[PDB]
Amino acid sequence: SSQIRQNYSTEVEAAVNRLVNLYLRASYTYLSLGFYFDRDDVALEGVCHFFRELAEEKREGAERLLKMQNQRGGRALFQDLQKPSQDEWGTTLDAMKAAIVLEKSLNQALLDLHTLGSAQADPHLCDFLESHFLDEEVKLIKKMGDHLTNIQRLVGSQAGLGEYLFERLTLKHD
Amino acid sequence: SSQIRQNYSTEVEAAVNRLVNLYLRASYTYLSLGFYFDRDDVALEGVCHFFRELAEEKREGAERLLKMQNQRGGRALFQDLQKPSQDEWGTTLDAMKAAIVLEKSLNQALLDLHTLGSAQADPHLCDFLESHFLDEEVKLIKKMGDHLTNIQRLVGSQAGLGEYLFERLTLKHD
Amino acid sequence: SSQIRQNYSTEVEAAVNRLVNLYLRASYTYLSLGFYFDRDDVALEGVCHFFRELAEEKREGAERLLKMQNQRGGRALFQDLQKPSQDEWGTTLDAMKAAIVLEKSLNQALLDLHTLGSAQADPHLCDFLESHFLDEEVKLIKKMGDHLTNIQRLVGSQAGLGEYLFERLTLKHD
Amino acid sequence: SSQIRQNYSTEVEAAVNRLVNLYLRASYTYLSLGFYFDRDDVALEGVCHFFRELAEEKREGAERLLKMQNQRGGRALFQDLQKPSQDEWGTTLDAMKAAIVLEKSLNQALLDLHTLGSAQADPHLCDFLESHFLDEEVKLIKKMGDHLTNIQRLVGSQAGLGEYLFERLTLKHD
Ligand SMILES: [Cl-]
Ligand SMILES: [Cl-]
Ligand SMILES: [Cl-]
Ligand SMILES: [Cl-]
Ligand code: NA
Ligand code: NA
Ligand code: NA
Ligand code: NA
Repeated sequence: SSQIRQNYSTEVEAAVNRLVNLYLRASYTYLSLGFYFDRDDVALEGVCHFFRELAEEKREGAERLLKMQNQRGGRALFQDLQKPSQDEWGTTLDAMKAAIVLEKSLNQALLDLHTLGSAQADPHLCDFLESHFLDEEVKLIKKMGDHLTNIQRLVGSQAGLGEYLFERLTLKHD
Repeated sequence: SSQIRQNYSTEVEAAVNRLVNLYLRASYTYLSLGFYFDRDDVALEGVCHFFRELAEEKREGAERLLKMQNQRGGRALFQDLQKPSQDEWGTTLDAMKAAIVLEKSLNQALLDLHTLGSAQADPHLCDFLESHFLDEEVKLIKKMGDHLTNIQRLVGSQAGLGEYLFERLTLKHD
Repeated sequence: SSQIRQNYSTEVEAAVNRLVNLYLRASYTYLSLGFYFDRDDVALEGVCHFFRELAEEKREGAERLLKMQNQRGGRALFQDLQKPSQDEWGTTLDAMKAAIVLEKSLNQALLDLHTLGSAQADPHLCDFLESHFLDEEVKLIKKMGDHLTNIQRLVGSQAGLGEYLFERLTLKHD
Repeated sequence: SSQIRQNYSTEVEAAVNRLVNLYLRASYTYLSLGFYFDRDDVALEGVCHFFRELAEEKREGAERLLKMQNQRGGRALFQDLQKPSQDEWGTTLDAMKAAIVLEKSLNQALLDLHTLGSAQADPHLCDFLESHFLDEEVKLIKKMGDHLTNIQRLVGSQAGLGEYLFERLTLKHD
């Protein structure tokens, strides 16, 4: 059982398990986005790489949460991972909009857990989120917003040209 | 407008713009202090360098605030920068006293913004200040207090000798 | 007071202080331009970097003037720094037009100070401006004019595409 | 005679020869100052080195003038070098005062030659002085003024202590 647990509420323990589920769901969503942009009839390598890198990032955030759960003496509990919301993700613009929606949902879940931690007087939890999650999320949302603006600027009357150019000249590819 | 802004109050946005103004005013004050100590009739190179380095530090703090404003989806708004409070800054002791007064005013503005952020349940803001500003300010005020004590010890009956020695043996020069 | 001052008119001393104010105002204008292009709803990194680099250049020109003021035995006097003329800067084309207007105003202030120096038979002042300011300004205005022409060529019927391409393929970014 | 001389007035030629004499006189004055501070009953090594370095600098300025005279097709004419104004130079403060008097006299001779060159429409002469002499002189006078202020600050009630400290902690020695 637990010889180490101290100042770690059941409420936080459960909310940490839920947040793990959210991050793993987000990782799965990004795996799907990545492989969609690798289709031969989509073929935007930079976009594929962007989302594959995010899949890895979100899995790593879940892993950090799970490590912390054990450091505090809580017990990891895993639930089913729901499949992503779509099977096909449309244009790069559609995809980047869906991504920022997903990130704002994760960000709100971080803020909600921070609020709970604050209410439970759990400063280690609050510090953990501040130190490893909140700014990383703000930076990522800023990046996505920058991308959305550039994608939107490029639609013009020539959407295919713009989608190609964005992939070639903004996103990282081989 | 804003596709990214989340949990970022208008109150904090405005107070961040005011704090930018305060840091840029402080930078300007230190530019003036630096060039005063470079006058041929003042000629304390170490003192000049101390204050020139602080001008740069304060500008860099303003720049970090402005970067954060954009990361959060707020809008930078610039106001006039008032000129420094003095044209001539007296002795090294007078200057270092004015500097610690200025730093305590910046520190209180940091604390006030932290309080606002706390009241607005904005943990990213609170973390940002804690991580990049509050300890830097405490360390700087401690340094200035150490300097004031050594300057004061050196006045004795021989103020010019003491002011020379402090500049030569404590402050960094070529 | 002054044990060093020689052949340095009160008229030049005052005009040097005014020119410092102009360069610091220009630096502030460029800080504002830079952060505007870093907004998530503007998001032109190359444009942001261009103007941030100019902010630094103009501050450095002010610092050189202030160093010279002290070398000559004049007294630096600082005035309020008025806020930039706009809070939002429009398109890259609008911004680059505003920049060349600002540079031509600085250039005329340089020429005016040169004329004063000439009239005061102050060859050190005249040399100083020729050696550190006049050609730097001519080169910068030429660069801006080259940029304006390329920006203008790119508007065509597809303004967003052109603004993206200019930022990606002419301006320096990561 | 002269196959090369072009746009080089007899007035400038003669004034260049006079300026050579002035620089060589100044060099001789600094040789005397240097050896005075090397006396066993004066013994301020840093002060000795300061003035010995200036002797070399002034000789080098004379040599540059003589090189230029020949480049223009004028004829070097040498006159007697009057001995320095004093045999003993008093305190470091007395010496540094005499040095700034001497430098302001050289500086005025530079400005006077510039005026003549301007009146003779001799832009190569004017450029030569601006490029190799006027700023070097301004920088040197600023340095001397900085030194005088520090020396003066150190007199206090304890002149010998202050003169030692200045030599040890400001001036370059082994
Ligand atoms: Cl489902
Ligand atoms: Cl004011
Ligand atoms: Cl204004
Ligand atoms: Cl004689
Ligand atoms: Na909270
Ligand atoms: Na607080
Ligand atoms: Na002119
Ligand atoms: Na002249």
